Amino acid sequence: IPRFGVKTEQEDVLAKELEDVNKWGLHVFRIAELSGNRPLTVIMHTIFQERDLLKTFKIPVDTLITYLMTLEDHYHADVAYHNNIHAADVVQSTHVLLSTPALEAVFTDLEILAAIFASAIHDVDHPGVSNQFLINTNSELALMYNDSSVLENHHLAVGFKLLQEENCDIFQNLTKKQRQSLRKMVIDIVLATDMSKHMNLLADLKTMVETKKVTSSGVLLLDNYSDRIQVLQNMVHCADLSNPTKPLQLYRQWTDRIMEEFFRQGDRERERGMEISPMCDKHNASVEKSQVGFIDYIVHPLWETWADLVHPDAQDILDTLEDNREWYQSTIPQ
Ligand SMILES: COc1ccc(C2(c3ccc(OC)cc3)c3cc(O)ccc3-c3ccc(C=O)c(C#Cc4ccc(O)cc4)c32)cc1
Ligand SMILES: [Mg+2]
Ligand SMILES: [Zn+2]
Repeated sequence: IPRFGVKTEQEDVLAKELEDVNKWGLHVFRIAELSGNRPLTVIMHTIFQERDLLKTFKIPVDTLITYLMTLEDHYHADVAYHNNIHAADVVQSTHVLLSTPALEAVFTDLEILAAIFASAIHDVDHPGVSNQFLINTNSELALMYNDSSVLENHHLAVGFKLLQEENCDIFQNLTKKQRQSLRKMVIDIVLATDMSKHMNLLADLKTMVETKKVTSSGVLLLDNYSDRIQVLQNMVHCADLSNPTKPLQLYRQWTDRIMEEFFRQGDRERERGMEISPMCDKHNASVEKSQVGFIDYIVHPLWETWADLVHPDAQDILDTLEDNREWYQSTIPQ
């Protein structure tokens, strides 16, 4: 892209938008257009520089870029929601959640690295259909993974596998112990993004909130791996379920996209003679009521608990969610 050092018309604008990377409600769709459909690459790269991770872990810049481009390529450009823009968004959302005052200096550089990396790979090579669809159609993926966290195991396998491609091992200068530790954390995190685990994960988070302990500066105290990994699992899970907490213009576009992917699964189901899964029937749809339902029973309970953990750091995020819930409610057709 560059031309004799000084920046292009677009590059300048992209660079301007990337100044918002520490903010909730980054214009992630603008960044995707401006970057030539490379939101994951430029946002990861920007975040790594901001956190000084290339120096801390001796990551060569060219290896980082080469890996990010290869990883981004393996998200499907023809899947409406579970694509590279989603991955970029979850990465950036996790990045902001990591900077919350209630967790200052709680996580090591390595844990910070695991959470961002996990976020980047968390839906890679998603085919645009659910675990239950993959199980019900007796797919190769479901067969490989024995019906258990089918997609999530696959996102991990592809994520780690791509590190072994030419000039792609972004972790080449980590010690053996660091590589082990990072690999384990990443697996624990991504496996917890499986939506069938939400209830168990939320219930454990609640327990932690009720028995919450903080240090002599309001900062959250975490004694052991169990508690540390649990917070990172919920953090990334929250980032994954962050669309309803973003400014409405971002939220609506996320909803438009997920409904398209869902409807596309339902058509495929209908062509095979199967029952149409919840949310996937374009002839029996209720988009607004469904978003209200998803917020009340799933997203709000999660983010409310997260907000308690980090109180009051996440109040604005919770207020936007509530406002967006009010708005969708108000639209429900009579
Ligand atoms: C095609 O695959 C799908 C589609 C939808 C869902 C749902 C859902 C409900 C609860 C969940 O637990 C936290 C997760 C998903 C679901 C199940 C159900 O029995 C009734 C309503 C909804 C419902 C309503 C709105 C929504 C979203 O607005 C969802 C969902 C979802 C979803 C799935 C995967 C992702 O990576 C991100 C988001 C779901 C699940 C799988
Ligand atoms: Mg997923
Ligand atoms: Zn996701």
